[PDB]
Amino acid sequence: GPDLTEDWKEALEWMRTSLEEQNYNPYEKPEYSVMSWWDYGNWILYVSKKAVVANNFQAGAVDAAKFFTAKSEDEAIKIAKKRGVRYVVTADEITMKDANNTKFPAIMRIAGYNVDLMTEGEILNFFNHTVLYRLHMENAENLTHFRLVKEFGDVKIFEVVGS
Repeated sequence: GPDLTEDWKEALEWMRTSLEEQNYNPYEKPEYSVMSWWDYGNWILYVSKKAVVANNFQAGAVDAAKFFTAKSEDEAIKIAKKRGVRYVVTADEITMKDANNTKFPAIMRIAGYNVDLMTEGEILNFFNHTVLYRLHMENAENLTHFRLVKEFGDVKIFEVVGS
């Protein structure tokens, strides 16, 4: 897809710098450190044994979709804990800010929802009850396992509490 925006590149650089300081055995290392909604074209530039992003594109997409569409924080944190993710990143693009410019329907599809059988109103209502809503729309104020730690434009970086 299209090249990542400057805010995204900056956010990714801030996280890489924060992760570069880590020292581990290579086996205690998390499956991957950053959970975000990737476009294959962008993801291919970051995948490596550094384990910043998911080794397998599809698995990473399903992980992120299940996480973002979760209705309970307990389900979301379970996914993040399993992969050992330290950062979760959101942006206006994956939310329902603009029904005509959103990747949320795609996220819903990957998560297994038949979004195409839903009205715009139903998709918005669904979105408002997700963990993604509580992250991006409320800056994790009502989430106990996630803390907003950095922002670059509308790209928000959340740190998993207890990772």
